[PDB]
Amino acid sequence: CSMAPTYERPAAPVADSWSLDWKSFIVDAELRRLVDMALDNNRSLRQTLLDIEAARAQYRIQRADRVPGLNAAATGNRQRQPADLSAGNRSEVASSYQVGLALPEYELDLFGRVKSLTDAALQQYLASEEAARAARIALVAEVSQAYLSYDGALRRLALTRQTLVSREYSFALIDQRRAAGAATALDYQEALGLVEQARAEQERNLRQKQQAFNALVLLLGSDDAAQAIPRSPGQRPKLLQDIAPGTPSELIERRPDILAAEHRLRARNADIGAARAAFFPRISLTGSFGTSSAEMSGLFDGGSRSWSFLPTLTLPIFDGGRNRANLSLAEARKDSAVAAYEGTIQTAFREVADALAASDTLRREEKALRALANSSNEALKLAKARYESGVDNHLRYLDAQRSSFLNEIAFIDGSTQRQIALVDLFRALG
Amino acid sequence: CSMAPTYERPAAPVADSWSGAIDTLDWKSFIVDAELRRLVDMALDNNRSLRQTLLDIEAARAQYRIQRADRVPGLNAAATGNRQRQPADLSAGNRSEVASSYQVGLALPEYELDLFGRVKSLTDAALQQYLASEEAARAARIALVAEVSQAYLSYDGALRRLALTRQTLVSREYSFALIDQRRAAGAATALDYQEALGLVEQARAEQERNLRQKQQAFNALVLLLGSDDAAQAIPRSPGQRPKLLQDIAPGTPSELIERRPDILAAEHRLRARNADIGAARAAFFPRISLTGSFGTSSAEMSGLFDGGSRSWSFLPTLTLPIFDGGRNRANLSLAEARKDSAVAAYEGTIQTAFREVADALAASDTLRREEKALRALANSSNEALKLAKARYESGVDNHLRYLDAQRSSFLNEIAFIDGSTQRQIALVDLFRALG
Amino acid sequence: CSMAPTYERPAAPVADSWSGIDTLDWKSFIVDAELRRLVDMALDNNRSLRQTLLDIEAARAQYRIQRADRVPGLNAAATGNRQRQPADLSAGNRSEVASSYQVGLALPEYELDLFGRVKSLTDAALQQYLASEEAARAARIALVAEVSQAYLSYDGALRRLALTRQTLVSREYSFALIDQRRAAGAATALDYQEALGLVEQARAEQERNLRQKQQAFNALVLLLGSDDAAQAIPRSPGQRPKLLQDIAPGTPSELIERRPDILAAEHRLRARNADIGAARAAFFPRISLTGSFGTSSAEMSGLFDGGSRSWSFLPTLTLPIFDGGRNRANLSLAEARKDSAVAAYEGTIQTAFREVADALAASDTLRREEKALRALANSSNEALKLAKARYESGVDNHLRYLDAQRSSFLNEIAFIDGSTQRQIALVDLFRALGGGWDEGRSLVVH
Repeated sequence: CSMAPTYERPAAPVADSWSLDWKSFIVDAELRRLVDMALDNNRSLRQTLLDIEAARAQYRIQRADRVPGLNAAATGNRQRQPADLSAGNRSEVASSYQVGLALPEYELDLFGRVKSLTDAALQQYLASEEAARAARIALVAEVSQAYLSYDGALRRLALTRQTLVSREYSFALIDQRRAAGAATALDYQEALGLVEQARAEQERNLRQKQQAFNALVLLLGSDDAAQAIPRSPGQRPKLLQDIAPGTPSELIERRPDILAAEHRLRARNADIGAARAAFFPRISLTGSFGTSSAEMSGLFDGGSRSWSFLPTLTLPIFDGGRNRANLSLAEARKDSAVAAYEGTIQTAFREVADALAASDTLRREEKALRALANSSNEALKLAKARYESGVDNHLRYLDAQRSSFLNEIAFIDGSTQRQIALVDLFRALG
Repeated sequence: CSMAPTYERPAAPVADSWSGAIDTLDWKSFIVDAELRRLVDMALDNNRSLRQTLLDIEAARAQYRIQRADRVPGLNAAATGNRQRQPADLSAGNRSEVASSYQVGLALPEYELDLFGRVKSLTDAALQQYLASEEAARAARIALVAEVSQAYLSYDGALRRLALTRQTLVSREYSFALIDQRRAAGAATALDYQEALGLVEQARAEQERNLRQKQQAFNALVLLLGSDDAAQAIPRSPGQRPKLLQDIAPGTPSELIERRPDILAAEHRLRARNADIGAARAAFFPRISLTGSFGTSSAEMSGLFDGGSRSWSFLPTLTLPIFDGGRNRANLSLAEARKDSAVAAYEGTIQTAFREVADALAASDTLRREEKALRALANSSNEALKLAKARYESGVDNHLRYLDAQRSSFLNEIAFIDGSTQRQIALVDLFRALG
Repeated sequence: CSMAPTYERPAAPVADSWSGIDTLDWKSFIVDAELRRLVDMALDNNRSLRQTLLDIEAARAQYRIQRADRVPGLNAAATGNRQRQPADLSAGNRSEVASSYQVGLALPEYELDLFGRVKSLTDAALQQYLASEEAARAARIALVAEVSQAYLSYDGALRRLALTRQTLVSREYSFALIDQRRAAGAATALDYQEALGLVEQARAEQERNLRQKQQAFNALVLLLGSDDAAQAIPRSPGQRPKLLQDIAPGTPSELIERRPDILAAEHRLRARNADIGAARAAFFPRISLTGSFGTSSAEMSGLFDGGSRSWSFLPTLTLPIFDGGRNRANLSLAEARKDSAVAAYEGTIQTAFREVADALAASDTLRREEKALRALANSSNEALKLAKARYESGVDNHLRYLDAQRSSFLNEIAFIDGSTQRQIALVDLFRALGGGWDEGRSLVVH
């Protein structure tokens, strides 16, 4: 028999609608190379891989209880008792030695208490493997995001460097106009403030670059992970621009997070089955089988055979209210596993909805960012010539140089924000 | 005879009052917005994080009942058989004897008589942990009331910014069409068209930003509500700005000590450790263990229920340790160290509550003044843009004044929404911090 | 005789250098006398530190508990047993009600660890408390750093406030000139609105700076964790730089030996190497012995009497031929757990490398960024004076003056932010490095 209830999956509390391989997804040959390195060597994932080895050993520990064992023991008992207590009526020293095999307390499994406990340890083992899958998904997504940011930094640094040489050469022209006398002093300072902006932004971009590089070196986790990353990155898109979201129902059966959570609920359901079997009578066997003697010299002799066999049944009648508390505790734990499962679904529903809302917005933004960057860069060139001729003051040209630079960086930003939100979608689906 | 120390509440390590510029009110009294109350009620009834915290109250009660069950004697029905081959030298018969012994009846598992208050201490400890969980749930409740209000205002802000960004986009494209017709004729220069073009392209990108924000804020607000019926519950119209009471009197910190759940839970977790000392104390003293059986027994099975076959056993056992390996002392050291850690915790949560209320107080009077400044700033920019258009229509001034005046009128109007939003979120933070 | 394998330090999983502290302690590192006083104050009365210190005294106790199991105990005891039995079961062949009593010293359940399982469990608990020490060293260094940062943020906010107020008063004077000119008809209504805008920007900025100051203050009060901490925080900026600007990082091989995080993990690893020795010891047989000494009698009166002296002595040996695969599974679990601790030890060093790396990169780039930001600041301030003269002549429209005022104020804030952020990066570097040699022995006070 087994008192564990029948497991029914709780109805997905999310709405029915929203408003596949990692190598297949990650097209870039080097990024995929990097993810393979990280997947092989990342130490946080390695801990989660050894978590499942522990969880397997716990099931193996519980499985051991279902089978009866066999132990070779030797037990001497020597004691001086009073005259008063013994049948002899004169105070005596009694000795008794035993050797041979013995059966440690073995539970007959009529109500499936141990069966149920062994089942729970399986479900947490399986929930550990689903957690290791979730971490694997999370690692690949984190390695990619860190490569996209590293790339995005290098695009900013390259832009800033071409912006710096432009403003440095453009400043040299304004300096010698004042040395002549033709240049305003305000114009000279406004051109200087431009050059320093570029130097300060280059420092910011060098920081972002190397902090992204270090984060990558960590996530790879090799001693040679600094060598493995290319200093000059391939500028082609690294991932599939479009992914179909699918039904939320498919997500529930697909995503490791969900599978880890349902398996926890199954373990908790098995736990109920153990609480129920405690109310029912426990039966157990103890056994000893070997050779008993009165002296050390009489144990390796003929006809010294001896055995003990002890079956015992026991049924709790009165507790302090313990078994019903154990039942109430296992049920509360189960109800939490259900709420956990429901909440884990609802979360995953929100994480993909966010990734879709982002991806829809970011495709539509990046077109506005490019066209503004082109509108700014042409307005820069018109305003350049308007100052350079001498029609308008330096301010318009100055303001256009700021706007050009801001808009061109803000594009590099929103392009990288589009590709990262794409991998966030691949993670959130699973 | 409970050996737990007499519990005195640790003195509060915070200021006797709050620095710079009624708190008996209900959260429904605090939240004037009837829509927001409906959303928060739905969150209260359906959220899963709160559900999980309420359910480990249920766990904590059961754990108390398992310790409370240890206090009272129990009774098992039992049936035990024993068979054994005893050899001649140990046996009374002087020949190899096989003896069986089947017995059946009621039995008493090892019962500890609580003279020294050991088990009562453990039971008081488990009770206190249950009362802590009760307060931990009252906290989780308040946390979620705040999180819903913060999420709903953040969402209300995101659509209110979207609403200005689209109206600005329309007037943006309309003013570009006028410069497009002027440039098509050949009067207006290539730059005045290009500057108006880029600026329309910029306002396109900002609308997308605000769209994503409201969608992400919608999603986060849906999860909080945690219901299948959630998307229907949320308004797409922005409610009237006074969604909560603007004026609250925080009172002293000493009033906060008795009100705020986090603290009261931490106090109960302290009381739990005072008890645990009483258990470690009592373990030094003797332990009186009682077992007993009662019913029938025999050598053969058929004569179990037989006349004059009554067989019982009554075993009291007393044990007191002279020496171990300093374990009982090591166990009292542990319990005293954990008591102290609970005092530090209790005090550490009060200090933390202090910071939180103090931040909320500072934020709320700075954002009041900042809001007035930002509203006045945006209005000067808005009228400065009116005057920059007059200068452009007259032709007396360049496009660049008219460009700066609409960038800065747009940024200042965005910043005012952010500033108005941030203030009322701080009133929620002040409600959250006071408990 | 402990059968656990010989402990060997895992080779460092990162390169031998950083692409381009022993002597330095926190009191040497922090130059400002006022900040030193703040750090001292938090170290005494910080409650999160206090908790991690009491976690050591708890871990010591649990080491003392496992030690206890290693030596034999002895205890006094009084055992009564009254029992009825029928004739068919009694050896006397009659309705017998026999009683017995015992009083005296009992030795319970002592285990001779010939194969050494209990010593290994004692080693595990020893290392756990040695990790608990290192853990609190980290938490203390982290406290130093956190108070330092919170003060540096506090300092910075007072500077932004000072500027904002200076800026603000200039804007109030400038506007009063234009309010008069627009009253006279000498300035345009658009110039008057722009000037009013400038005033409000700085007014709103004042309020932002005040919150920033007060929240950083409230954080400091918390970290100090004292009733009288608020009085101990300086109300005015520290005149000069408050830390040493140039810290030499040393190798990563040195960081392994110094940094608390790494050593905490190392002790935990060594604790799991012991738990393997305990699982290996489970395969060999368990020798348990029990004994008694005292007086026993049939009736309660006869207890303490001549010829009542009774003793008990029973040693058991227990070897399992079959388990259920449990002793194998325990060993597999002990190997798994040890392997996770080794990976944790590696991951800690790797994570320390990233934090150090990020911190030097931050320090060096912010050095140069600050110089550039200083150069940009006073460029925009000189151009402010020129644009002011150019506007006041009537030569230019207001926009050039207005834009210079905006740019100067925004660049001067940006310098304060950048400068304070460099100092916060110097603190982040100190933490990531993890202090000099054996920075703290506040931990071992018992």
